[PDB]
Amino acid sequence: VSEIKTLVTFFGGTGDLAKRKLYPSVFNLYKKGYLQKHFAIVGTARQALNDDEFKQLVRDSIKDFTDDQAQAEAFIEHFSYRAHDVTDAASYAVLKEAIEEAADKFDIDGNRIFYMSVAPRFFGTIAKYLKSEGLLADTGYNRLMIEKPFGTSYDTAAELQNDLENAFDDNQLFRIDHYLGKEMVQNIAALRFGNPIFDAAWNKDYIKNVQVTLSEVLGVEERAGYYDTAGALLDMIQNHTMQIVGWLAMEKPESFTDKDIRAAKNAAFNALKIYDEAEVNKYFVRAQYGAGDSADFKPYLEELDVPADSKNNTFIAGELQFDLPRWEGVPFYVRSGKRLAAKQTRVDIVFKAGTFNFGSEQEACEAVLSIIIDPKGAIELKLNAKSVEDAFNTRTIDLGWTVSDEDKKNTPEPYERMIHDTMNGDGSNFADWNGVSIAWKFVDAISAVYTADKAPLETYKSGSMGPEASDKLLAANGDAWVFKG
Amino acid sequence: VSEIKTLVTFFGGTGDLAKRKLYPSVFNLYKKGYLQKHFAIVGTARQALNDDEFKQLVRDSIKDFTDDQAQAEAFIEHFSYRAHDVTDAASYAVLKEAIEEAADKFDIDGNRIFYMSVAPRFFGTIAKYLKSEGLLADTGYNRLMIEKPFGTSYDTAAELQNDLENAFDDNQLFRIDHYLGKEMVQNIAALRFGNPIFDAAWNKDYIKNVQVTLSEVLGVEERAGYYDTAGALLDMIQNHTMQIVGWLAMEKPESFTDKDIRAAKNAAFNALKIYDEAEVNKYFVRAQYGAGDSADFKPYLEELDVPADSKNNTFIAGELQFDLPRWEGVPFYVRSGKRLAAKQTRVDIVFKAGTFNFGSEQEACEAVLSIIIDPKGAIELKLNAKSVEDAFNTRTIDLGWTVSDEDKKNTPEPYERMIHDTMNGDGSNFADWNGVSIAWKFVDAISAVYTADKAPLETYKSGSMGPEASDKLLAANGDAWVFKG
Ligand SMILES: NC(=O)c1ccc[n+]([C@@H]2O[C@H](COP(=O)([O-])OP(=O)(O)OC[C@H]3O[C@@H](n4cnc5c(N)ncnc54)[C@H](OP(=O)(O)O)[C@@H]3O)[C@@H](O)[C@H]2O)c1
Ligand SMILES: NC(=O)c1ccc[n+]([C@@H]2O[C@H](COP(=O)([O-])OP(=O)(O)OC[C@H]3O[C@@H](n4cnc5c(N)ncnc54)[C@H](OP(=O)(O)O)[C@@H]3O)[C@@H](O)[C@H]2O)c1
Repeated sequence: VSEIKTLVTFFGGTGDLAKRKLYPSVFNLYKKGYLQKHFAIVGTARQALNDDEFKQLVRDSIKDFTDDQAQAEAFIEHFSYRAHDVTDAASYAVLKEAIEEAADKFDIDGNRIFYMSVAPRFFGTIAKYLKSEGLLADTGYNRLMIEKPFGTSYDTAAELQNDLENAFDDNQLFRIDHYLGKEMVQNIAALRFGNPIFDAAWNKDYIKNVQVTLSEVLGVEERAGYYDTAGALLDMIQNHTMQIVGWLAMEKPESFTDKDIRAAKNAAFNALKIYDEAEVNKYFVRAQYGAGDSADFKPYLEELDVPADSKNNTFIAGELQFDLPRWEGVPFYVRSGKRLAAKQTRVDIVFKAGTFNFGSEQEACEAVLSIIIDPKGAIELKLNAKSVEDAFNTRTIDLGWTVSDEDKKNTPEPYERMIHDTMNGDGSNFADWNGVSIAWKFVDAISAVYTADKAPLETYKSGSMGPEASDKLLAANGDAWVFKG
Repeated sequence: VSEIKTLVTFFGGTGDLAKRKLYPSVFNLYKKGYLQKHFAIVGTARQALNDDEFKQLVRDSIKDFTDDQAQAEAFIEHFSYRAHDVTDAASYAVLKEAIEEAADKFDIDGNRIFYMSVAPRFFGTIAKYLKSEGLLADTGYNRLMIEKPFGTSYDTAAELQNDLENAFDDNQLFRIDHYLGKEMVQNIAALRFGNPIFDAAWNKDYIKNVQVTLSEVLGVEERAGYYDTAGALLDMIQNHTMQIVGWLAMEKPESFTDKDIRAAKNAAFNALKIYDEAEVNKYFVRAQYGAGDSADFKPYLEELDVPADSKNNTFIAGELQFDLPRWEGVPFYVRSGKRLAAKQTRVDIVFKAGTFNFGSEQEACEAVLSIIIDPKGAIELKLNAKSVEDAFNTRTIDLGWTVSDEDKKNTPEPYERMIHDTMNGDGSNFADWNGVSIAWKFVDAISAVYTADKAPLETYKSGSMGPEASDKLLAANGDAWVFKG
C-alpha cells in the first residue's frame, strides 16, 4: 500500500476522545501500512507531561489493539508532546518548535493536519493563532479537523467560519460528523449511480416520498445539561439528518470527485425551502416524551436536572421540500427522537404504485427501497409479486441483504475513515460551508418559532414511534411512515 | 366460494395419469368448495367396469388425500363410468347416453369439459366424433383439454388443429403444458407489470440479454424409446422453453384479460426470426452427453435401447431474436439438457452495466434479475454496491427472496390449476394456436438441419453445464451464462 507522509497535531491530546477514539484509529492506519516511516504525531494540552509520559498514555490507549508488541512500540516512537495553553499566543512558539523538531526527526515536508479535540469555544482562537504565530506549513497541505458542533445557529457558525477562513480555505476544513463516515451511508451513491434501473428512477416520476428515520430507545440520561438547550432539532436534525438527506437529494454529478459531489449536493441544498412561522406549524412537529408502560420510563420533565418548565423537543418530525425539477412535488419526511420504539437509522424510498390493472382484488401497492444504516447494515426491496391464491392477485415480497460478519470485520470505524480521508485530502464524505450554512438557515427558522412558543409542543408515550401529529403530517399528502417499529 | 357447475368426461379414465394426477386434483377443487352439488365426472375407457368398480378405482386414487371419510364418499358419489372404444363411432351413442344421465341426476345445464388422457393418435379422432355423434352440449360451453404432445412437427400439428377445429374454436382448446401451470412462471407478469421500475426497464435500453435454463441431472433413463426420436429439442425446447419465453418477450397488454395477454404474446411470437441452414449453424448448438467422472455416468450411446448410430440431441442451446422495437439487438439465450450440473428451471435477466465513472478500480458490473422456478421458488436481484475497502470501489450484492413453507403448502399442483382454469374459461396460462404454430415453424427449421446432418453434433462431460460451444455462442455478443452450476 502507498505511504502517507503527514504530521498530525492533536489539540486536547490528553482528552477522553483522543485516548478512546483518535489514537487507536491512527494506530489502525499504521497496522494497514498507510503510515510507515515519514509521519509524526504531536500531542498537546495544558497538563505538564514529558515525551515519555505521553508515550505511556498512548501505549495504554492502544493496549487493547496490540498483537505484536514490537509493532506497537515502533508506532509509539513516532509520538511527542508539548504542554501548551491555547489562549496564550506566546505559548504557541513552544508548540511551533515541537512541530518543527518532529518534522526533522522523521523528515516530513509540510503536510500538516491539526485536530481540535477541545471545547468549541476555542475553535476560532486556535485557528487564528496557527496563522499569526506561524504553525502552518509553507510546503504541502494544511488541514483542520473541527469537532462538533460547528456553531449553534447560523450567526455563530458564520462567525466561526469567518475566524477559520483567516488561516484556511473551505476545502481545507474537515468538519466531523460521524454519521457521514458510516459505511452504509456511503453505499447510497453506489446503489443509485451504479445501477441504471435505480439511477433512472431517482426522480419525481417514480418516487412518491423519501423517509429518513433516526430513532433511539434511550432517554436524555445524564446528558440533561447539554440536551435541554439543544433538543432533537440541534442534536440530530441540523447535523446528521440534513447531511444524510444531502446524499439522497443531490443531482447526478459530472464525475465522482469530491468537488463534483459537493456541487451536486449544493444544487439540492440551494433549492431547499426555508419555512416561515405558518409553514413551520404546517410542516413540522415538536414533541417531548411522556411516561412509559412501566415506572423507569419516566417523562422528560421528571428526568434529572430537567427544569420543570422545559419545553425542549426530544422528538422532531417534518417535511422538506426541494425546488428542483427532479424533486417537484416529492416530500422528504424526516424524524428523530428519544424513547422511541427502536434504535434505528434508516432511509425508506417509497415508489409510486403502478397503474396497471390486473383486475385483481388487491392491486399493485408501492414498492419500497430501504437502507438500514444502524444497528446493522441491511438493504431491502419490497416488490409486488403474485399471491399464493387460486385467483390471480398481488402481494408484496421482500428481497433482502445483510452485511456479513466478514464485512463487519473489515469495515473501518468512522473515525479511522475520517482521519484517513483527511490525510487523502478527500472532501466527499464531509459537509462543506454551503451545505452547513443552509442547514443552519433552515433550522434557525424553526428554532425561532419554538423559542417564541409560536407552535404547539406535542407529547408521546415512551416506546411509541411518536405523537399522532407525526402521522397526520404524512397523511396530508396520502403517505405513511414505512417503519412502524 | 362460488360454485362451478360442470360435467367433465375423462377419456382414458383408467389410465395412470387419471388415477395419479387427475382425480386427486379434482378432489382438491371439491375440498376447497369450488365443486359442490351440480357437477359430475364421467370416466371412460375400453375396460368393462360398472359404476361401482369405477367408484372404487377413484376411491383408491384419492385415498392418500382423505381426512374426512364422509367428504371422500360424497365426492365419489358424483362419478359414473361407461366402457367405450374411441375408434368405434357407433359406440359413441353409449357414452352420449351416460353423459346425459349424469347431467340429469346432478342437474347440469351444458358446461362440458372433455379431457383426453389417451394416446396422441386418438386426439383428432375423438374430437371429430364428439361433433358428429352429438356429445357436445347445446347449452353453456364445450371445452377440450388436449394432453401432450400437440404434434411432432408443424405439419402434424397443423393437421391436428384442423381436425380439432371441426368441433371447437381455438378459444375452447386447452393444450396441457405443466410448466405454464407452475406458480413461479405466473409471477413473471406480476413482477414486470406490477412494479414501474421493472416495467419501464423491460426493453433494449436497459436489458443486455435474457437467459432461460431448463437443466436436469438425470439421463435418458428407461425413456430411450421415446427420447431418441424427440431429443431436448422436441421434449424441452419446442414446448416448455418457447412458452416461458412467450411470457418474457410479450408486449405490455392493454389489460390483463386472457385475450389481451395472448395478443401481446403473439406480437412477440410473430416477430421471432426463423433460421435458415446458415443461421442454425451460427445460433444453435446440439450436443449429446459423454462419460461422467465415475462409471455409472455412461455416455448416451451406451444407454439401454440407444442405437449405437444415434445422433440425438440430449442438449440444445441457442439464441433467439425478436424483430420488435423493444427487443432490437437483445439476444434471448435458451438451453436445456440432460446430465448437466444441476436440476434447475430459471430465468436470468442481465441488465446493461451503467456508464457512470466512480474512478474506482472495479467499475459497475451488470445487475441481474433471477427467477428460479424449479426446484424451489426464488427471486434474486444482483445489484452494484460499495465494497468494504478503504478506497471507494464497487462490488455486487444479492438481494434474495425464497418461497416460505406456508407458500409451498398453499400452492396448487400444476394439474389442479390447469383443470380449474379450464372450468373458468381462462386461457391466459395456455398457449394458443398462433404461439404453438410459430414454435413449431421455428423448431422445424432447426430439425431439418439436424436430420440432414448439416450441423455438427457436440459432446459434453456428464455433470458439466454443456459443451464449450454453448459458451462460444454467448461470447460472440460479449455475454456469458449467469448460472454456472
Ligand atoms: N469524547 C466523545 O465521545 C466526543 C464525542 C463527540 C464529540 N466530542 C468533541 O470532542 C471535543 C473534546 O472531547 P473530549 O471528550 O475528548 O473532552 P475532554 O476530556 O474534556 O478533553 C479536553 C481536552 O482539552 C484540553 N484543554 C483544556 N483547556 C485547554 C486549554 N485552555 N488549552 C489547551 N488545551 C486545553 C484538556 O487538557 P488539559 O485539561 O490538560 O489542558 C483535554 O485534553 C469536543 O469538541 C467534543 O464536543 C467528543
Ligand atoms: N402419466 C404421465 O405422467 C403423463 C405425463 C405427461 C403426459 N401424459 C399424457 O397423458 C396421456 C395418457 O397418459 P397415461 O400415462 O395415463 O397412459 P396409459 O396408462 O397408457 O392410459 C391409457 C388410457 O387410454 C385408454 N384406452 C386405450 N385405448 C383406447 C381406445 N382404443 N379407446 C378408448 N380408451 C382407450 C386405456 O384404457 P383401456 O386400455 O381400458 O381402454 C387407458 O385408460 C398421453 O397423451 C400421455 O402423453 C401422461
